[PDB]
Amino acid sequence: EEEEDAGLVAEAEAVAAGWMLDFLCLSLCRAFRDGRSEDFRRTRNSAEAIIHGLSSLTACQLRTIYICQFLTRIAAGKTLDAQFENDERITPLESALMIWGSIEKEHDKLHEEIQNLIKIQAIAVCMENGNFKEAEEVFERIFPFKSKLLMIISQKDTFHSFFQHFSYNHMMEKIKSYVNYVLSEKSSTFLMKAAAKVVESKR
Amino acid sequence: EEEEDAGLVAEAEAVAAGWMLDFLCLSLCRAFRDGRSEDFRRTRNSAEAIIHGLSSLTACQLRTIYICQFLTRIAAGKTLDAQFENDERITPLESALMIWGSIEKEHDKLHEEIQNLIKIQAIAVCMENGNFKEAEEVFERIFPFKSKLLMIISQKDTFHSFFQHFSYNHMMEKIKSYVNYVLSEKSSTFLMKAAAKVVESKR
Ligand SMILES: O=S(=O)(O)c1ccc(OCc2ccccc2)c2ccccc12
Ligand SMILES: O=S(=O)(O)c1ccc(OCc2ccccc2)c2ccccc12
Ligand SMILES: [Ca+2]
Ligand SMILES: [Ca+2]
Ligand SMILES: [Ca+2]
Ligand SMILES: [Ca+2]
Repeated sequence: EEEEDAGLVAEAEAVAAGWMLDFLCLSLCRAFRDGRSEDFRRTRNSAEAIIHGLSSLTACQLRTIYICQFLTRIAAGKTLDAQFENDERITPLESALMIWGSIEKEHDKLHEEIQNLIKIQAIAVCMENGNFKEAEEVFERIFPFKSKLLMIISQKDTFHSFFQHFSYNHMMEKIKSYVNYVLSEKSSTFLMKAAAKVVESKR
Repeated sequence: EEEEDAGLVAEAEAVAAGWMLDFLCLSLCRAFRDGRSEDFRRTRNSAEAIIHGLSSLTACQLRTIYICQFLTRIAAGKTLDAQFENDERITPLESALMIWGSIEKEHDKLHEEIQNLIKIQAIAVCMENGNFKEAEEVFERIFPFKSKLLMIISQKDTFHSFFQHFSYNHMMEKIKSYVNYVLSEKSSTFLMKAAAKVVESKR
């Protein structure tokens, strides 16, 4: 009887952890979208700790976790001292690109635009730091679009017009648009819905 | 309108964080009680991260947080290399004793027994590590019961019978009994109740 009670408790804790993960992911996407970067930092710490206390994950929760990891690496995209992979040469934007091409999601025009913007910026942030050999290394791992980028790396022109047309802000805004579609999908999660009900009843 | 929507969202996130804090505290007390120390470690990481994302706390939630901090220091009671206070001389059991005498709770016989057991053990764990000068330092900060303890410190008798009568296990068991009263009080929290309902409907 006491083994079954402990079992019911563990099952209930697994249900609550799954709800908390969904809420933390929604909150992280919202923070990314609003540019509230301190909230994104704190919520990322919370989502990571919650995931370490989970054992089973549904496919939707794994997809959810991958999106949160992508956003974390995009936010750390200019932080070339961040190591997101066991391979220490993989820059944050290269790490986000690997997740982007691995999430089970539709490959619509927005998916491709974000992918191409991340590739250009993975190079541009190396040029911006003066790491011209590292931009060349990044380029060989990611790659007509290709020939212009290699030309820029060899010419060492960091503030090239191409990097302004396909800028970091353009990349962020397109990722924000995608995040808006994800934010609408599960603004319908249990914790968020129940919290919203409480708020609306106190008005 | 968009400022009010952001406001409603922040209020709802504050309601959800408050529910998650309550659930994590219940889960931490349960882990302490069952002696599932890896779960206690992981859940303590989760409760800390959640609290860093909260701004307002009700009195009941502060009391709740204090109990969780006490349990963490009791579990780290034999870890003399743990620093829980800005004063680096305060040992984990001395740190738990300060919280125990600071929680707004009834001072029943169990409260006093736990207090006296923590005081004896704050000394005993220094003797067990061979830190006889540090046991003397701990003794002066905490303190007929007093004269026996000072006699033991000066006699350097680490494996004294007094430390077996008022042992670490006796201290843990009495704290576990208290934790059982706390665990029954808010096994009634929102997240836990709703998770239990889902589990019972899938049986
Ligand atoms: O900062 S990172 O991108 O590196 C990051 C790491 C781990 C995380 O969760 C633990 C984990 C989930 C899945 C597989 C294995 C570990 C993250 C959850 C959300 C957001 C970011 C996360
Ligand atoms: O490991 S410790 O005991 O040091 C500890 C520290 C901080 C914590 O939360 C952050 C915090 C809450 C209240 C005031 C300021 C900070 C803890 C929450 C639960 C359990 C333990 C915690
Ligand atoms: Ca680097
Ligand atoms: Ca596929
Ligand atoms: Ca020490
Ligand atoms: Ca008082």
